[PDB]
Amino acid sequence: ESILSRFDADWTASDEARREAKNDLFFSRVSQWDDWLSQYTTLQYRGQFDVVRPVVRKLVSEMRQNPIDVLYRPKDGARPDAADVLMGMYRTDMRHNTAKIAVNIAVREQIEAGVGAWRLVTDYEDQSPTSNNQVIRREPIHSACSHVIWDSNSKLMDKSDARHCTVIHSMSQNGWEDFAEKYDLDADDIPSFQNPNDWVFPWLTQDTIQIAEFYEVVEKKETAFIYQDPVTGEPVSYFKRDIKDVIDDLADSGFIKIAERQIKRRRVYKSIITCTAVLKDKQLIAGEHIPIVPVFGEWGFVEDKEVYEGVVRLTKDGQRLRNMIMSFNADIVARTPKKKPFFWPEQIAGFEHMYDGNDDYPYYLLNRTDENSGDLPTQPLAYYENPEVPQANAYMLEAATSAVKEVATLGVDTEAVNGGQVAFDTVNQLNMRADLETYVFQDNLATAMRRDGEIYQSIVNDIYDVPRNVTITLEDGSEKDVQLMAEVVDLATGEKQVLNDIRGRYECYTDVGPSFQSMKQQNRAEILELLGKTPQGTPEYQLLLLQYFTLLDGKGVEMMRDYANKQLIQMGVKKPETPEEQQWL
Amino acid sequence: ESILSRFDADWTASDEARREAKNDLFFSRVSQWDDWLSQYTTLQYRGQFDVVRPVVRKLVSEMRQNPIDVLYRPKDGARPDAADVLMGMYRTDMRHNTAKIAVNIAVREQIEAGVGAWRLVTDYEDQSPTSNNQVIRREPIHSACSHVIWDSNSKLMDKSDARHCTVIHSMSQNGWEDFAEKYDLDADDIPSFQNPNDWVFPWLTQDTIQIAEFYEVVEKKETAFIYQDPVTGEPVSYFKRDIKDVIDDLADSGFIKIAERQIKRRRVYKSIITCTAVLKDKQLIAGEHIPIVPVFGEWGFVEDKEVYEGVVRLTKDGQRLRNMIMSFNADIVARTPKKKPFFWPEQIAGFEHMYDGNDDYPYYLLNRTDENSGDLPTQPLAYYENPEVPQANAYMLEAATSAVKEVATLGVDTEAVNGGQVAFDTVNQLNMRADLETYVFQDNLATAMRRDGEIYQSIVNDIYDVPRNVTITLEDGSEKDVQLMAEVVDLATGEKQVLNDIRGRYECYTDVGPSFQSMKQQNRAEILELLGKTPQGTPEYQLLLLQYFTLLDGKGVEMMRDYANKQLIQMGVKKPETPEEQQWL
Repeated sequence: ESILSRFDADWTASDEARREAKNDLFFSRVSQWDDWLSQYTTLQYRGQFDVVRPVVRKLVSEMRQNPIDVLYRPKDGARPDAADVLMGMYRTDMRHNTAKIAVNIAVREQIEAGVGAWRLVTDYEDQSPTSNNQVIRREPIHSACSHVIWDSNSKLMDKSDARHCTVIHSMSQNGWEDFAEKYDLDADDIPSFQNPNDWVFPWLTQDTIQIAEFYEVVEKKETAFIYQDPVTGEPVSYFKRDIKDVIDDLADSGFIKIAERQIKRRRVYKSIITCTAVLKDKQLIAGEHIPIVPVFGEWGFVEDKEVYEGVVRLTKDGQRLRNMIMSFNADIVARTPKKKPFFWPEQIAGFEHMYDGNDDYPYYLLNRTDENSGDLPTQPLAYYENPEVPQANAYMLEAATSAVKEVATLGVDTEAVNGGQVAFDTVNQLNMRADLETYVFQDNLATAMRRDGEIYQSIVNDIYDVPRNVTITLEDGSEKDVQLMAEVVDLATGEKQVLNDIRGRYECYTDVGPSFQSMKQQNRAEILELLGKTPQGTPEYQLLLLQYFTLLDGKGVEMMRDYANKQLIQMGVKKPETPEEQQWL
Repeated sequence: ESILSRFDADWTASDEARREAKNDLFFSRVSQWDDWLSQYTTLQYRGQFDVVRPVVRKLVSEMRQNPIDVLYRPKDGARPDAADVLMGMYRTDMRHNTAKIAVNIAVREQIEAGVGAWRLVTDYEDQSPTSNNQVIRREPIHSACSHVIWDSNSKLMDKSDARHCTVIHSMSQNGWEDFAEKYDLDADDIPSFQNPNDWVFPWLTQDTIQIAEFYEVVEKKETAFIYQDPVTGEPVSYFKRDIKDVIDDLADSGFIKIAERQIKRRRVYKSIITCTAVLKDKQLIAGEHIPIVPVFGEWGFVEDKEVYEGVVRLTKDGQRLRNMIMSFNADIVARTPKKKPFFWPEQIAGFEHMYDGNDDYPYYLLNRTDENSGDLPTQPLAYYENPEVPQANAYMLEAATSAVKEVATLGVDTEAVNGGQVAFDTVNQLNMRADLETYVFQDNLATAMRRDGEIYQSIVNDIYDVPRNVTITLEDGSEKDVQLMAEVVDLATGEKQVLNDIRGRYECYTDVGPSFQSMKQQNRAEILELLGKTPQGTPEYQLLLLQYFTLLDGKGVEMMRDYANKQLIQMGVKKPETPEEQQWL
């Protein structure tokens, strides 16, 4: 069934769906509103309970340190001379960026429930083409992952992995009426599902017009240097091994290629997991590049239904001990006192004057000639009831509240001293490394100064073979001024998309780890905490006046370059960026 | 049972593991969700009661204190100038933080679950089979949990024994195919292992077809070069060692070989464990090569079934009576019979509209008489509504709260030094010491800078044989372009793979160590407490400029990268290279 496949492949947990996420879904429920499900006659005035919130309100507020500022530390093994563009990465493309808060939108729902990922609009945009200018983006939305069921891998993904599998949302709107610029043929497809509801409740939208987007699903690509069985053409290979150690060169006894193998494999059938209809051909961006990534979740499991591990569910029924004040004064208070002083109001039923409190004072109802017993009293004194034995209820609430002040203890310090980093920071630190992509493996976009010259001038290079003599002008500069004398040699460096095998392009990436950043991030921050760091003395009178800035270099900070231009050469300077001048007089 | 052989080792107890399996899943389940164990008479609303959590917050604590970075200082066996050649390995080493974070749940395995599983790449280099020269680091995996039990030895983790005993992957679905890299066709192996048949029959999930990966039985290997002169002349040597002094000179007796042994592996054609099928052959080179090394916990051994690190405290009675203080507390609230004063409050016969939620007030008809009797007054209200009050339980849970204060005492610490050190430290760091792994080399064939001049066996030593005069370099020159003009230079020693018998010709082994190594501590103390170690002086005007600099490469230090080694004038010796820079200084 290769053609109709990928239906029911989600079959893992759905047989018990009568129960399903009922136990696991309450994080979006218990967050507010109401408690009872099982029992009967939980009624009257309810919905005040809540009050569990603040425990996690400390866990949301760490966002201040979430940035962890670090920018593209180069290496010395790549070419730093190509760094001219690097200094503008955060600048010349995306500069004012709101999405830094969009990380946090995921940060809360994280501890609230699983954290997903959502749709993208291509960052390759607009008009008036320009220089290199690449950085990618993703903006997390709120939830709509609720009944989404995934079985694929769901641990951690650094590299290629599964491409893209399943995206489903129930009763969103978004890009529906925005179809204008994509395809626009019919779009009446709209699969049928059982929409989440329990019993009668029809409050939601019963319109469907659903949308789902898939690419390539749970299969990968492998090549790995194929050489095989050299007789009679070898139909249907369907084989490979690795085992690198054996051979030297088999050319006389075997295969020769002198190239890489060929392309346009009809790509393995997929069908978008549907039994009805489809078209779905050649939706493709550049190469196989697809810069959209799903986000993980923190769930342990043994049985095929992954059970949460959570905080607020600890004390749920444990602190129903609070509702026992609600089970008395709000419920069984119906025992209401109805206090009657009973001694000599004859029979209790008089005219309405009694409880209306009119200005006529005398309350006398009483006259006595009573039943015949004689020489004996009767004592009504006790009357009705009381509040309930106020002892045994004391420690219950105290234990609940104690377990609550436990969750306020996390990485507790006096202050500072290698501060409060915790598990949730280590796991939540970078979606920048889920956004790690800047052509990091898939290389496409490049500077190409003016369209990289489009490599049409090569032949001209050979005009200079003229036999006569080799020499050039007199002393180097005279009128110099504008840049001139471009001759050099055959092609200097490479401009392409990833250039496949040869890697000189991998350098600048994140230092994540301790807060230490290699060059002088804290340089003058020494003074805020304690004192007594930076040495000083005469031999440092060279660069301590200059290079002691923590501010990097601005255009008014260019004074860094005034004293090192010329005179101090005998000490070696740094020989800074500026190519042209190297002279003063 | 035909030639089943070693299988009796790994079958062990598939069924009768009831006792040691049941608790084995117990300590994991009793944390988060429910405990239903032994006693009879279950009741209604249950499963929300945990109170095993706080101590685990005691257990996570400070665990991350152990980066212990180390750089550049192994045991020096050769010239340090390799900084420009091989050390690019170490210079791309820094790329990897990556899946370290994944240990968050992997170290959570220490207190409950079994052997922490760590499996690195299946074969050589995986993707990008080109110049790479990179390092060893880790990407943990989830599953060894419920059914894993190892019964053979149960002593030492470094395993001076057969190395890895057993590999078990079970109760997973997505984990069918890690094997798609090579042949990939379905429905071959289908091994059948024990199943979680628990007690009740239905088992809504039928999943079967467990898989396990494994190789050798009674593996016998070493190099085996020996001396013998029994002059009994038989094959199948059956003597493995030199019992007396031999190697020195046997010449007069005989035994002139100048060769090692030529080994095609003998072993046995039944490899590892066979129920029905068989797997693979034609692989090995040169022994060792098990780069996947799962991470282990701490176990001392007493007798037979061993209890490793105890989890938490007293839990069994204290917390199950926290659940048995729930025996009757709110359960007697339903046993409150709207306790009514008696002697004609009794309303049974009447108009019930008093109970409608609005009051509508008193019951006015009371009158009495009997035959000739005599009677006495009664006390209507007096009874026992007073319960059994947790007077004792208050200081039972508060004194037990002082016990939880006692488990809050670990590794007494204030600030700065004097941390929380315990044995768990040294066991996990013990797991990280054996993790050197591939830092140096992994022995198959060439990973090499330059080997004897491009595989050519002839001319690299042939340059100095030119007739007439062979003289040192002379005669002026202006611009030398690339240096290393060759006259008397030659090659010697050896360039090959595996190094044969000799080890220890190279610099690198594990350089990590105690709490104090880091980047540079030795010259940096200071910010810990109370400033500097060094005075100032007139002859001292050199003054530590070779020392006080702190960390690796930094932007402020650029004077050191070159000119601080360039200036020594009258002496002129700093870690000398001097191919180029200075002439007449």
